[PDB]
Amino acid sequence: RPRKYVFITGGVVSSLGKGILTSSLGALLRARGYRVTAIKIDPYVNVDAGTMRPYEHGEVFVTADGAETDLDIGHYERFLDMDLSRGNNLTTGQVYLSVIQKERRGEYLSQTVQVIPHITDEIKERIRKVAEEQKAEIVVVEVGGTVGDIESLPFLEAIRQFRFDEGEGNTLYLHLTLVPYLSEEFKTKPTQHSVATLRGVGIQPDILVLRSARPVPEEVRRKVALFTNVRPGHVFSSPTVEHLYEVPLLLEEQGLGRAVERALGLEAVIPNLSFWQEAVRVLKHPERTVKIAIAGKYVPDAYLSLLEALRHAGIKNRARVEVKWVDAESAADLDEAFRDVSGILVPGGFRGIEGKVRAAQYARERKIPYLGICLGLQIAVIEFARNVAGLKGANSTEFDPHTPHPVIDLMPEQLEVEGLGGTMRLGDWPMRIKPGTLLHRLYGKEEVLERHRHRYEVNPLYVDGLERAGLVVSATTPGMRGRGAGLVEAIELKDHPFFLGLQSHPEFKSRPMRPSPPFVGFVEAALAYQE
Amino acid sequence: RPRKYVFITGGVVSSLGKGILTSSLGALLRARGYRVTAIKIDPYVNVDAGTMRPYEHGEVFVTADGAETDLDIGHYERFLDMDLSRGNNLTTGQVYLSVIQKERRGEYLSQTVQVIPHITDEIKERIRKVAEEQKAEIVVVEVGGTVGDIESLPFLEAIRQFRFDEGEGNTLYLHLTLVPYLSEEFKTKPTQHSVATLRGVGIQPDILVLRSARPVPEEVRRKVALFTNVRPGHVFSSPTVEHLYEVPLLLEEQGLGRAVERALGLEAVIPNLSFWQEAVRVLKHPERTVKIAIAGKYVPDAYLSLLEALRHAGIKNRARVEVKWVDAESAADLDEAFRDVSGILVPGGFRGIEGKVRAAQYARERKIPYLGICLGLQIAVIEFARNVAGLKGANSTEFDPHTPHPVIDLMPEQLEVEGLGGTMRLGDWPMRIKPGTLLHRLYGKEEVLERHRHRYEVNPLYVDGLERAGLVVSATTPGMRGRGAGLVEAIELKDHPFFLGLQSHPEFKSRPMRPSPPFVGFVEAALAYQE
Amino acid sequence: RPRKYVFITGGVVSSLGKGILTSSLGALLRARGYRVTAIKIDPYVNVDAGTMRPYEHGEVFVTADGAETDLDIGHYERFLDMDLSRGNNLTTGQVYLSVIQKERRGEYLSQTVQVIPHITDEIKERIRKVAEEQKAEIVVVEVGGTVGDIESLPFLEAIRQFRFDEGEGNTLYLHLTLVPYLSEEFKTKPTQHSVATLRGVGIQPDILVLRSARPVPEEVRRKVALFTNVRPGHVFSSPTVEHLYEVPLLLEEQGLGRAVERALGLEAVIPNLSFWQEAVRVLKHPERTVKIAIAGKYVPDAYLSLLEALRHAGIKNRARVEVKWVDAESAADLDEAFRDVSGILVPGGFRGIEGKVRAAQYARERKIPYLGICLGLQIAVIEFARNVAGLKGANSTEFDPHTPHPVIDLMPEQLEVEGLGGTMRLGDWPMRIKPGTLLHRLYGKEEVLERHRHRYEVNPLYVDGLERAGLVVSATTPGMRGRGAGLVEAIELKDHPFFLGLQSHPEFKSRPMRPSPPFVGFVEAALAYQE
Repeated sequence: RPRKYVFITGGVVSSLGKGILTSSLGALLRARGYRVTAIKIDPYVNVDAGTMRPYEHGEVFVTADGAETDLDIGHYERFLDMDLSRGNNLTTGQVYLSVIQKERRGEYLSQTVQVIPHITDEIKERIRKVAEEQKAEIVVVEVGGTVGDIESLPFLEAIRQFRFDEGEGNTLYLHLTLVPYLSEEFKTKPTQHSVATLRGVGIQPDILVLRSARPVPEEVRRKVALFTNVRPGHVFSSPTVEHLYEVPLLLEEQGLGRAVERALGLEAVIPNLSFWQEAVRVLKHPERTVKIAIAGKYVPDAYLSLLEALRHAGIKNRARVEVKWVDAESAADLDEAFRDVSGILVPGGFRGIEGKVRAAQYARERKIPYLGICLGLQIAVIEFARNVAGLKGANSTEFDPHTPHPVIDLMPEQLEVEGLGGTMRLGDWPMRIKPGTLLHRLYGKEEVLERHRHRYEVNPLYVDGLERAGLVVSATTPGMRGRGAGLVEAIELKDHPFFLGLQSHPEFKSRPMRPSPPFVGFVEAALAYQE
Repeated sequence: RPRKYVFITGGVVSSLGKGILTSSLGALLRARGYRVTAIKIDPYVNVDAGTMRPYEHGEVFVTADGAETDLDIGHYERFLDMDLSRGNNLTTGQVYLSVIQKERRGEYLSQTVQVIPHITDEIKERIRKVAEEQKAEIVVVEVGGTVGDIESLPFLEAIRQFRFDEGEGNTLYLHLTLVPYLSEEFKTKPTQHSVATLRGVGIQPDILVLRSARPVPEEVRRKVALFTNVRPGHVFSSPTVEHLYEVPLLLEEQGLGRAVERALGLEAVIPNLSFWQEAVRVLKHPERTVKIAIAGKYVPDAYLSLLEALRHAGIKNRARVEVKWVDAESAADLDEAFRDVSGILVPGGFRGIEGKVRAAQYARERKIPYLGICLGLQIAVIEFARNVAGLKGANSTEFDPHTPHPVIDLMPEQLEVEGLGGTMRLGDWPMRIKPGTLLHRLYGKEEVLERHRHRYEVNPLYVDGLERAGLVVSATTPGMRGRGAGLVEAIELKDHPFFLGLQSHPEFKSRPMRPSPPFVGFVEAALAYQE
Repeated sequence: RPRKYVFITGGVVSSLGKGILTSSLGALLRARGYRVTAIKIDPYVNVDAGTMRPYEHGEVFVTADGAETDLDIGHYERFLDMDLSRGNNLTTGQVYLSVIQKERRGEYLSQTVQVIPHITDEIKERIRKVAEEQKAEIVVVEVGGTVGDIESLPFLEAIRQFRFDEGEGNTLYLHLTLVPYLSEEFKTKPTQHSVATLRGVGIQPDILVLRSARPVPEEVRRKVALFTNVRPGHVFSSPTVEHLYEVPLLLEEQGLGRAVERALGLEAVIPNLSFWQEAVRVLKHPERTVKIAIAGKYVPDAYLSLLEALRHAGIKNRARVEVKWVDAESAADLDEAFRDVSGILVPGGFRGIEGKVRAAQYARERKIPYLGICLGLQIAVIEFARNVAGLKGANSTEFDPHTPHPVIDLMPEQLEVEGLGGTMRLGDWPMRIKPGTLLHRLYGKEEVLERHRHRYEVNPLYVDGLERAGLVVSATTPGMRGRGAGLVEAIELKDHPFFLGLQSHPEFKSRPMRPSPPFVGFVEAALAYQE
């Protein structure tokens, strides 16, 4: 059977929730039993999100294969419930670099190389290759940027060519626009202009989705349909909502799923959205409520996946997890700052370390549930080494390269591989959990995979000592490709309600349908502490 | 004083002679005493014309610095009478590669990199850097491609930004369009639409040039002026003409030069166009006429510079040089094929060698003026080695790598430099001419520079022998950067009216104001042979 | 000296307050001593607002010359403090009808007539003719509709042609756009696209005004400036405000006035905005506060000028006039409906009459200040005739054509003029006020002009009787062109704090700088009643 392509573009302005739209349509299609995948096109020149601030100006997601991508990929994995790869984040830098390298190597056999057809060919081929390896019957492609700008032009053209290449019934085009609401009057002029510009570059949308404060009434939607050339029944609303998980349920309700099936010539399949329905029920009507503090170094979307993991966890506990932001780098005031808190979470980063060290001490001495992710584990290791192992001024050579006790340092030279020096650990790394530990109790397995993004590890040489002082290493890595063999992956304390730290980013793999165990435990313990 | 920028764009269709327009405006400005330069923007992805067919689909020009550029650069050098560099041919591949390399190296300090402002900044900086090193007061920039297409978009935007960056009075914009002529009716609709699209991307042309079979009458030009927002006096004609050298004279006549001075706030300077006037006089009223044959391997624009050199030469001889194209690779029929010919020229290339070998033999035995360029010299060396030195099956290892006598082969290992193996000789190479020779008689100097583009040289080991058989080496190279020291640059025969060959491409440096000596001699000798 | 033209266009969406923008710029220019005028272009096909609902879907303003125009004209008169004519409201119907009539009469001398130049010529000529008769040095023209739509196209083209026709320095172009505000992020994409579309039709704005919830910061304004081709200092903000009168003060503050003077090559004049400053002071800090009820038949902008008159009045009384909307057509409940009210106003119309009759009775018997406009006077006449003159079932033949007492009926046949039958009275009509009356006390003159828009008059035959029953006719009309000679223009009662009715629409001539006397009295009396 023919593979189907659903393209999604945006108009008028950006920030209309096009990523959640892509994710929501992907979920609707999966709830129908199809094998699906999503590709995020980012018109920027960056080859990948590798040279960008990992938290600062938005979170940089990390795929199982170690790719550093745009945060939308995380939205896709969570809504489609699947592992994506670096091929799912296509950028201008990738496409142009890849094409330029080919002609310098003379691979274009002496022809003059141009945006069309060469850059556009490269783009389509990349879309098909990824869809091929992930064996998808339906692939949802989101074009980043805004129709009408210069950057997305090569991509709008590339996807326009799919209609002819794939044959009738195999491609569908959706365009998301902004419909400001004043009067109680909906202003449709901007979407009329956006669609007109779109047709100008050669694309006729099949389906329109109108972003606005509230749903666009039928009368208005019909008018938009007639002046855009789109069937009235193919114009939908995208109202602002309280919970993102409402989006798919809402879109299916209006008939977007039905419209897409038909437009693609697929026989109607009744979707099973029971999960989304229950998740939204739990979200609107929590059974309980507990607040936890995030002593973060970056107090938007810097912790997108993190906050998502907590939400997936609260649902699993039928509880609304309220988040308190504690600067941490801001001194002695830990009693008030953690008063109405029942759990303390220290997330990753790469400045305010000393402030976080204090947050861990307080949580360890006051018996407050503590979860440490990436840097969060290192901090707990650092403060433990100081205040329990008596290692004066213990630290990571990241913050203090001259510390007398580098309990945390770069990849030991003994476990390093040729040509990989100075490269952090990325993507899935195997983790061997220790039976009888808290970790083991949370996961329920001995071998699991968790994603990483860091270049500092617990110094092997200080392990024996820290363990004697009471620190527990509930997990390590048998290594990978002969690298980092034996490195500590998790730590915890026995005489404590809940004190756990992991070197990986478990938020990344967290899914609404499968909460990350470390977070499920954190929220659970937090509830216990609350009484 | 402020540097001035004159941008030139094209609309409706390509192939309107925009390159000659740029060149003609550059000449008009030079005839006024200004220090000028021209930059050719080629929207293609190729980093340079290096991986393209050197002759086949158009000639690839070579600058003094060894850059392989688009052929327009040659038009610029000839009309502006100056040496340009690789910085004068800007492409999409250069700009994107250069920007992509910078962000992978993290030089963009973690920001997200985009076409605007990063790709556009790169473009403007490249335009300014080149204009800086060549100390130009006025720089004419030609944007390749056609307004309305996707590829030139980053460049149209980059140059639009110059107006603000440079301040009032320092930038001017010209747009060339097609005005079809039916009825005796001139169709202005296409240029109305082109200009409207141009304004759409943010540029308002100051000057319009209308390409058409004949000049566009004042009535029509006025109408175009009013609907485009351009002053009536700033709309000019570009009629098809017999001789390209007529273009500048024609444009100055209508007042383009005057308009540009004013628009740039420069006090009127009366241009001295005496040279162009005389050259066109000689071209329209030749004193004599001689035909010569070009036994070329590529029998358009494959020999652009070559044909230009011959024209510059004919003018210096007050004679119209008619060119006969002899396939060469097509057997025994040399009497008819060279009947009404008074000179035989064998140009460069990298197939029909055996056919050319025959053309050289005939010209040597029949006392017919012979000029050999690049391969042309090697061929003459090959046929001489065979038929005069008795070297059976002598050849170049390029055509016969197994010949028993590689009289012509790759760069001898003794004269090669580390890391430069397999790289041909490019750009200016010093040539030491031998006194008393024909070469010496033509140039009138002992040391000159000529441009190269080839990876095969006369085998040093066969020189002594060939010289004893009567071959003369009237020039060699003291080398360059310790490479190719001693290589033969030219050959000739004593008992012959005119038999000369050079390893370089002397056409490249030929200028209308300064004909290349080797060609001046060729045409002169050709005339002698004619009687 | 040359006449100056300031054109104003709108983009992205309509409803951005472009009318108040035009009015506010007009006021800024008048505060500088210039003779100004404004022209409202309405792209609709209606020849004038004559066949449109006079109140229902927005108020239809009426000029001194009896023209029924769009409501913006009222905004212009109030802000520019001047009388405009029908030539100040230009529409598509006017322009096309006028051009079509000319070619049917063969006035185009057999040429083929087209939108360009014929329709466009007609448009420019109409703009100049009106500006001529009103001797304006600066004329502000507002183009209705939204750039990007089909209807305004002929007009955008017409005004583009002014630049060339008028010469340098005499025309200026402003474009108003929507800049949505999310994040605290201002979305500039829509205005970038709007301006780009504008340039596409051939116009380059000189000044930009950005409509948004709050003022657009300098950083954002600068970015918009660079991508639109507009000087940074020529990009302004138009934030939403509490009082419209704040707009001019705000725009002058940012420097719009300064920018316009300069752009038009006029030497800086310091504007006297003392009036606007004081009016806004009084509006933000009222001395007192009184609420009055409007028993209207149309309970938006249906009473634009009406509400404006009340505001001008409250300012003159240093009091905030709160308005209560009483349906009137909705029965016995007059005590609650008028509880917290200190004045009852019955406005014009042409259904719920019986409901209004009751409102007048209550206000007359309870000694509550009463002001009747147009129908409001007739109603007071009708209820007086019934409840005081004992004329059972008295009425207007408009509501009851079969009433036994048509105290109000159409223009008496005795006072009608040939060919004017069935045509209501429009524009200024002279009114002779009677000394010693309340009317006379309010105006302070014996002869004044007030605008009309109605076809029903008080029956002359019932006057004598009503006067004996206590009704006072404090004003009549000596007629006009021999029509309606002697008709009643106003009525009132002696034994009452304030009971006054006028047949004209005094709201229409009301100005912020000169409140309409009838309203000044109403608000004053209302305050008295309040104690």
